[PDB]
Amino acid sequence: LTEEQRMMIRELMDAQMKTFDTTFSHFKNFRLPGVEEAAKWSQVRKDLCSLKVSLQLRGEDGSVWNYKPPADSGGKEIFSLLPHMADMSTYMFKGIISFAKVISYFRDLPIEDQISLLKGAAFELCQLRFNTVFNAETGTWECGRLSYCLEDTQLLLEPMLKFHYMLKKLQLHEEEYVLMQAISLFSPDRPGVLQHRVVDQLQEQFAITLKSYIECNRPQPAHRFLFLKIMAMLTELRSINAQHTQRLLRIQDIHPFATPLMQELFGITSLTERHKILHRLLQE
Amino acid sequence: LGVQGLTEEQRMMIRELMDAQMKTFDTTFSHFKNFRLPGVLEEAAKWSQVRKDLCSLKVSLQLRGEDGSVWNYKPPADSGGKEIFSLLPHMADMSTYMFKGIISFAKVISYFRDLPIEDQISLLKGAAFELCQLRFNTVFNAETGTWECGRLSYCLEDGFQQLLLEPMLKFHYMLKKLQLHEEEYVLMQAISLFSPDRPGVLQHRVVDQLQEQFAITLKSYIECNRPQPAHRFLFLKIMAMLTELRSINAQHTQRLLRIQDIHPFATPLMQELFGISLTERHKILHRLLQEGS
Ligand SMILES: C[C@H](Nc1cc(F)c(S(=O)(=O)Nc2cscn2)cc1Cl)c1cc(F)ccc1F
Ligand SMILES: C[C@H](Nc1cc(F)c(S(=O)(=O)Nc2cscn2)cc1Cl)c1cc(F)ccc1F
Repeated sequence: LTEEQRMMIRELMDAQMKTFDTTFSHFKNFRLPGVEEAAKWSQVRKDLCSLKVSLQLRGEDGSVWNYKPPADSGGKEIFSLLPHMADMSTYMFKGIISFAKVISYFRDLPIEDQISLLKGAAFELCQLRFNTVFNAETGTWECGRLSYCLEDTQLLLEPMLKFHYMLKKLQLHEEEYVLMQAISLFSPDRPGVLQHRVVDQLQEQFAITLKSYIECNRPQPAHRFLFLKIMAMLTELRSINAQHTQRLLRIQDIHPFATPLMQELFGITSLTERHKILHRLLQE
Repeated sequence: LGVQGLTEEQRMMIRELMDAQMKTFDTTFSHFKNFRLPGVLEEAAKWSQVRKDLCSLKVSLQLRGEDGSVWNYKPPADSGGKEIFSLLPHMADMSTYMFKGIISFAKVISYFRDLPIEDQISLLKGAAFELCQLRFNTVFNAETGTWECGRLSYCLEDGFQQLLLEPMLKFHYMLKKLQLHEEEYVLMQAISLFSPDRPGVLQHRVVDQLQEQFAITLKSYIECNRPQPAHRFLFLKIMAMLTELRSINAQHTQRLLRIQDIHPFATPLMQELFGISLTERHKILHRLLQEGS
């Protein structure tokens, strides 16, 4: 309700509008699939077997291209979709870097802390953004004309998939999603963060603003614990991020797939010296 | 009876055509590659006649990979624009691959090689489409309405009432219901190939003499391997199908020319085979006939 909190929300909403391509209209020129080490490979097959999707592409003319992924025989076939996913990820991360760049509170932080927080949060803000275009009924991320759909076997076992169903079930507003994004972004306990106390205070103010928004703009006591439900989802998302970073690195080690922007974000081969693309993107 | 009921020359004749079929028909489509696909993401009365045929023959396209995956292309509903032409480049590439197989098929048959070069062109110009349709029917699944071309599958769009009107589809459903042997398919290809009354045939009599012996051999073959009353009048049924196919060949050429006129899609070989000295204009055909094997 306070005017600072109103302008705080309006800044994030403005940011989200300027930087989230909801229709995926500008995502193009992306790749598609074609037409001791054993212990690493065993683990990498297990990693990919959880998060399998079919890919649907609706043409401007009314046509539909549908990709169904191969069953694991035990070879490079399991990596089929990695080049496409990397391009989609990279496209999404560029959106998140822009999102952070228009927040005044973020720009005021030293560039090393801006990098550290984006390293920490990029994945989480992608997943939060992907949740807004997720369809729980059909199990499908509707990315404009491009569309990722889960394969059968149940699915709820995989922490990342469980997260998407649970968050979507909360039926959050646009304002609540951007406030989740701000709380994730401004996390004081990410590695390499010098200004711990300032970021912690900013996080608190975003949390209070969300807590106050839910209190004021929703029925009570119906949504009595909704702020805490959101906080549980952020903690659970932070856990998934750690799990994800491990999985990606294991895969990368065997089968190099990551774009240069991803390599920097996940720590693949001074803080500004090691993250030159990210640094360049934050200056421009 | 078995093959003992055929003369030595007839056994030899069938043996040659079958050997030829085996050497020149890639039934799994392993060597068909580097083809176009539909891209990812008073005059007006002509457009009407083009649209009507292309509706009936509309197919979805499936692409299995050795890795295990499937790429599936469902084509667009008629919006009233260029979208109706999206599969033509592909279909033209598949056609050209099939035609190269038919040209190779003709080449290894002795009776064809001994003809003059101009007749070889004239007969292939006359029978290319026919022999392709005969080959396509051998991979046609009637239950699913799908031509199963190994890794490629072309599947008809959604049933039988609308589709059995269209002569080319009706042809495929009818010929499949006869349940022909390989030997009967290759002898149909011979009878179509050796047609004495194609345009530009100089050796009318020698081609006619050859045709008659292939028809005689087919009749004798049927009589030696078809004892049951399920296959009554099978020879005459087959010959009526070849007459029907030649009608569909005329109707097909006239579609192609109408489409090519408004939306150019044909490969240089298709231009030669459909006309878009005899040897000089038919440059690629002449080349392919000289290359042997
Ligand atoms: C919609 C969402 N897409 C998605 C999620 C990612 F984490 C990445 S990544 O961070 O770049 N890592 C990565 C790339 S190839 C293997 N790992 C990229 C994408 Cl496109 C998604 C979520 C899910 F639970 C199951 C399937 C999905 F497609
Ligand atoms: C399987 C077969 N495909 C096929 C048929 C053709 F006639 C030609 S063509 O002769 O080159 N001319 C042509 C090229 S683009 C339109 N016409 C090529 C192909 Cl690949 C088929 C048969 C059918 F009855 C209905 C649909 C079909 F796709």
